[PDB]
Amino acid sequence: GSASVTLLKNTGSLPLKHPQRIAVLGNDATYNVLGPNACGLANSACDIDNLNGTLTTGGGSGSALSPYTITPLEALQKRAIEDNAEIAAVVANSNTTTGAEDAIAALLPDADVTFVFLNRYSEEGADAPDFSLGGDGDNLMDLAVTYSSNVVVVIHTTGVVDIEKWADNPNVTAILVAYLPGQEAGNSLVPVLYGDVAPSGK
Amino acid sequence: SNSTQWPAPLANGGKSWASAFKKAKATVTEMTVEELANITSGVIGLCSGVTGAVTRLGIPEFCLQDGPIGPRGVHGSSQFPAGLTVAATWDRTLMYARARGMGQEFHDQGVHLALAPVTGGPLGRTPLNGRGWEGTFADPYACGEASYLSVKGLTDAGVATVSKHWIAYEQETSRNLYIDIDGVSQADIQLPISSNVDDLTMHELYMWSFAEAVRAGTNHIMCSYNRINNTHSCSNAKGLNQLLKTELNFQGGVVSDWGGQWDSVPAAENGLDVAMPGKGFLGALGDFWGATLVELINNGTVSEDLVRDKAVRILTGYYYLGQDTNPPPPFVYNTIGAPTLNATSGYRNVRKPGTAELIKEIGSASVTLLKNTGSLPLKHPQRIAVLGNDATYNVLGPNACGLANSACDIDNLNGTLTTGGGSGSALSPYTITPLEALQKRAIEDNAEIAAVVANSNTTTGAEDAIAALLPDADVTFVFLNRYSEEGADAPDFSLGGDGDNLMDLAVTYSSNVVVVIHTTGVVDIEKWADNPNVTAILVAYLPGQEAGNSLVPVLYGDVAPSGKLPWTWGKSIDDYVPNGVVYTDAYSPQSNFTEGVFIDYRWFDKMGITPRYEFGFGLSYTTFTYSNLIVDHGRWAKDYSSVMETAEPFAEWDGTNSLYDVIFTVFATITNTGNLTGSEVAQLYISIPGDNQPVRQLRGFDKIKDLPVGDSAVVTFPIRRKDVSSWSVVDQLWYVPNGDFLISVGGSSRDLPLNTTWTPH
Ligand SMILES: *[C@@H]1O[C@H](CO)[C@@H](O[C@@H]2O[C@H](CO)[C@@H](O[C@@H]3O[C@H](CO[C@H]4O[C@H](CO)[C@@H](O)[C@H](O[C@H]5O[C@H](CO)[C@@H](O)[C@H](O)[C@@H]5O)[C@@H]4O)[C@@H](O)[C@H](O[C@H]4O[C@H](CO)[C@@H](O)[C@H](O)[C@@H]4O[C@H]4O[C@H](CO)[C@@H](O)[C@H](O)[C@@H]4O)[C@@H]3O)[C@H](O)[C@H]2NC(C)=O)[C@H](O)[C@H]1NC(C)=O
Ligand SMILES: *[C@@H]1O[C@H](CO)[C@@H](O[C@@H]2O[C@H](CO)[C@@H](O[C@H]3O[C@H](CO)[C@@H](O)[C@H](O[C@H]4O[C@H](CO)[C@@H](O)[C@H](O)[C@@H]4O[C@H]4O[C@H](CO)[C@@H](O)[C@H](O)[C@@H]4O[C@H]4O[C@H](CO)[C@@H](O)[C@H](O)[C@@H]4O)[C@@H]3O)[C@H](O)[C@H]2NC(C)=O)[C@H](O)[C@H]1NC(C)=O
Ligand SMILES: *[C@@H]1O[C@H](CO)[C@@H](O[C@@H]2O[C@H](CO)[C@@H](O[C@H]3O[C@H](CO)[C@@H](O)[C@H](O)[C@@H]3O)[C@H](O)[C@H]2NC(C)=O)[C@H](O)[C@H]1NC(C)=O
Ligand SMILES: *[C@@H]1O[C@H](CO)[C@@H](O[C@@H]2O[C@H](CO)[C@@H](O)[C@H](O)[C@H]2NC(C)=O)[C@H](O)[C@H]1NC(C)=O
Ligand SMILES: *[C@@H]1O[C@H](CO)[C@@H](O)[C@H](O)[C@H]1NC(C)=O
Ligand SMILES: *[C@@H]1O[C@H](CO)[C@@H](O)[C@H](O)[C@H]1NC(C)=O
Ligand SMILES: *[C@@H]1O[C@H](CO)[C@@H](O)[C@H](O)[C@H]1NC(C)=O
Ligand SMILES: *[C@@H]1O[C@H](CO)[C@@H](O)[C@H](O)[C@H]1NC(C)=O
Repeated sequence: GSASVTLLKNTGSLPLKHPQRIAVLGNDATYNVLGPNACGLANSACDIDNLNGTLTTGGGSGSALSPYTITPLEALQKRAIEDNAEIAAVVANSNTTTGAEDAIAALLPDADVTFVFLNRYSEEGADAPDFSLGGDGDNLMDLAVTYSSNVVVVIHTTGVVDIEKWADNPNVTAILVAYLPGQEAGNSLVPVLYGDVAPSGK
Repeated sequence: SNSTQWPAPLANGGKSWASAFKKAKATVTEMTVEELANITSGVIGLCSGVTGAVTRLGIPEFCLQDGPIGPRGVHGSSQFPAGLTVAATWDRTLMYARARGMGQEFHDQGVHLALAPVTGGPLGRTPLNGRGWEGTFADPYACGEASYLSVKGLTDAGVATVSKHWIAYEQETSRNLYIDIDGVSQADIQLPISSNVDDLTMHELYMWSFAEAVRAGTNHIMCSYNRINNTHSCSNAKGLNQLLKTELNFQGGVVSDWGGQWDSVPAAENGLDVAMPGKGFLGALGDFWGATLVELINNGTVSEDLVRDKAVRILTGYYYLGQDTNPPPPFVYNTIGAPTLNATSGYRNVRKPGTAELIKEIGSASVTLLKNTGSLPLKHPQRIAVLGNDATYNVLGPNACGLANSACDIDNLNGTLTTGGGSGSALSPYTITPLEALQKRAIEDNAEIAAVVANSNTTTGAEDAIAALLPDADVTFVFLNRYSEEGADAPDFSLGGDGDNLMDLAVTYSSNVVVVIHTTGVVDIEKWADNPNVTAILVAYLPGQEAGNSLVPVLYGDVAPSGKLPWTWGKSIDDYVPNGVVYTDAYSPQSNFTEGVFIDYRWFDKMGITPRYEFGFGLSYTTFTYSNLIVDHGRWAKDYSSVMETAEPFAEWDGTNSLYDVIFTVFATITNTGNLTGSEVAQLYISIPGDNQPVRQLRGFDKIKDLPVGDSAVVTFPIRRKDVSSWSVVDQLWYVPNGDFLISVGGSSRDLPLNTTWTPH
């Protein structure tokens, strides 16, 4: 994970120093709400709108079960606590959950950094129709750039996605792609974000 | 109502605030009328309330800030466990340290007056009370002890306390704070519930805790929203002028609850000293003093001296705590909220090293084991299932529900209930979720762990995920909660969100279900409490920010559970004091406290009703055997320790003595007779003789720490003169009655292996 996470954009926001107020966005930052193995033997049987959490692997016969997932939020919070900082995550569906937009609007302005975790599930037996982000990713980004000027994007994905609407936004200070990191998702990522190891994936 | 019958005595400064009073006189003596009205009424500011400055005389604005778990609406602080949770520790060291820590965060955030603690209002009379959780024990003695130490902690940090809510504030329904915006006035719709309380009940039940608060040196007291005998508490002359200011000899200021003042002139005469919020909250909650009191004084209705005594009471605390020569810093957060106040916020980090660890410790000292068939402590389980949104975060963030933890949608998944709703809440820098802490330990054991943390009823596939996960799990944890808030009482004991459904599913698919309850009060677990698939039940109350990491070490047996219930857990709401909350549309709603002193376990004991889990009940991973009860009448001692003195009359007074002298001490021995190290909260109950008297009253507790297997420890209970007395209605004084006092000692209110009789004069 640490050797592969790929830094695509950085205007000087990374590595992080010791930020004191940290905002997180996206269900990808936390657990599948039905459990890491809820989608079944092929990681492909959860409902179309289910919040699957961190995309640690793809769908179909080349997936596998997981004894746990070390979520980005957990790993970010651990480091926040070491710096005596505050951290808060909006991890619901930003379109369909009552109060989610307002919660994001109220959270992001005072944060020193805001992390948006995006994903794009794909699977055996079908091709992706386009490069569009999975779930509410488009809307998370739209909201993130509206309410914050230090947005750091992390993408867990099976392939290339469409970030054309935001990659040249002056409020997106950094972008990374972490691909499909397996069970150690958060703890492989956070040391790169905080500069313990320089990213080296390409 | 009658302030000729019940006149207002003048502040003199009492025992510890003599130099402070002297300074207060001097400064007040130089003030104009303009200036008396400025400090005696609230003004617009960033704090919950702000007094007007006396800026000619160098006297700044006092920040009055919520609440009883620490400064509310503030970033850069810690979320402490609620009062209910420290109560469950039965640990005086933790009660003090908790408040001392809140205290430093209050002072360092720039707060002069903390709107805290809750010191016996509500106490309380109903287990449905929305904000009962803000208090501590449902018992006058134990509430009294924790009240003393809470005020002491806050004052020792340099923050003045406003102990609340005086008095008989025992329901949120129809509390009816005064509002008067455009047309709609609360005066036109419904008066506040009237608590109608006899003289004995008021003395032996509700005043007890406030008497301890006064003795610890509360600088101020908040008068409550309810009426008493159909007169508002904030303008009750019997209440404020006589009972508090004469009999309790209270030398500090009475601060109105926000909308607790309804009159101008009765309030001024009958004991109120500060009008809040004043110009705050758009003047909407009444603005009955300010320029109106300026007019009332120099047209002859309200005495000038009377209003000078009010400002003296306010300023005493200022000088006593050294706020003149060691001022607190600027308060930098907008805690009111737009659109009511449009103002920006700065930032200040106030979290000290040690605070996080203390909060953790309070959680581990309070979590209360109610059922154990032998599944706990855990060994090294390899497949772990977790049920409940309470096991993880609020899906919108820890603070999503706003400045009072109460603005989230009715169906929002709020995560771990680490605190309650309302002005007693506080923001959180993070939450250490139960799931996070359980997973950390599972990973140490090379185990696997999966949580279903969605709403189990409304989320597609949630029920099927649960059914597929549970059968193969070695242990299944179910996390449940029940949010309640200020401004409404719970309708019943039912669990919040999907709690009932989670339990039905859990017992269907697993025969090793461990239940953990985060709650503001008693909940209904009757469907599942006797199901043998439920191998253990624990109540964790409201643990604050360190929820998960306080809990898991108990579950895994690094520390034995040690907390005990601070109220009674009855099988049904119908088993409690009747008319616990009165719902009516009648203009003048009435609550008659016809039960008298018999609330919580006193009611249960008198009516012969067995609770599921009694007052003072909690299991350990070991057992304690009691022996060798000793009453040492030679072990007496004069009351020197208190910060302030009351003037409570009593029969045995001779010039020398006090109602709070310790007149004997009782001792007992506990031996750890199980197979693991454990702490034990020993308890002492006394049956005071008399007519219509409680079967048992708590008069002592002592927590022995980490007693090894086979070892013994001596447990110690000082008994004050007041602890053995009754209030005489005829003679209007306390007295030690004649007859037989049974002194009972053991591990709970219904497990008392040791007893002896004491017969006085
Ligand atoms: C809300 O409402 C309630 C109900 O109205 C108020 O409760 C009342 O409170 C007052 C105190 O302000 C009590 O007054 C005292 O009453 C004494 C006599 O009591 C008997 O009176 C009637 C008989 O019809 C009954 O109400 C009482 O019955 C109740 O109590 C008994 C005993 O426990 C129970 O068994 C019953 O079931 C009832 O619950 C009594 O039978 C009276 O002696 C006393 O007078 C002394 O004190 C006053 C004030 O200091 C002096 O002015 C006066 O001169 C007397 O003092 C002299 O004598 C003594 C020695 O005897 C000396 O020590 C003194 O130096 C002095 O020389 C007083 O009038 C009233 O009884 C009580 N009622 C109830 C039902 O509780 C609440 O206060 C009120 N609360 C608020 C906040 O407003
Ligand atoms: C959490 O995780 C969940 C899983 O655990 C995620 O849910 C899954 O999400 C995926 C997409 O993200 C979803 O995919 C399928 O949805 C339906 C299901 O029935 C299908 O229609 C889709 O397949 C079609 O579309 C693809 C792109 O357009 C295409 O590559 C694919 O081959 C297929 O198209 C054929 O079918 C159409 C006929 O209706 C034709 O119009 C089309 O041209 C293609 O025709 C070919 O095949 C036909 C046979 O049917 C044949 O008639 C024709 O001749 C020709 O050969 C799509 O794969 C999963 O269903 C969904 N799983 C569940 C259980 O709902 C979830 O999204 C994730 N959450 C988040 C937030 O990301
Ligand atoms: C009656 O109460 C009023 C509100 O408390 C008070 O007005 C306030 O006076 C204080 C001075 O104590 C001012 O505070 C600040 O003033 C400047 C602002 O740049 C600072 O340099 C100072 O350090 C100080 O912090 C408030 O600005 C002022 N508030 C308002 C709304 O005017 C009255 O003066 C009081 N009146 C009397 C007669 O005592
Ligand atoms: C999560 O918290 C919210 C408040 O932040 C709860 O919503 C309130 O619930 C009470 C009943 O206890 C209602 O009378 C209020 O009107 C609700 N408030 C709002 C603004 O809707 C909510 O019930 C909690 N969620 C769960 C699952 O218990
Ligand atoms: C960048 O963020 C600020 C608020 O931080 C917002 O006002 C501005 O419109 C944003 N700009 C873009 C291009 O998203
Ligand atoms: C005194 O001033 C008050 C407040 O303005 C006013 O209501 C009252 O009528 C005045 N005169 C009296 C009571 O004689
Ligand atoms: C207890 O759990 C088992 C499955 O492990 C189930 O068959 C049984 O019906 C349950 N019993 C009760 C009384 O809930
Ligand atoms: C409350 O008190 C009096 C008895 O003194 C009684 O007349 C009144 O009706 C009572 N109210 C209710 C609702 O029972």
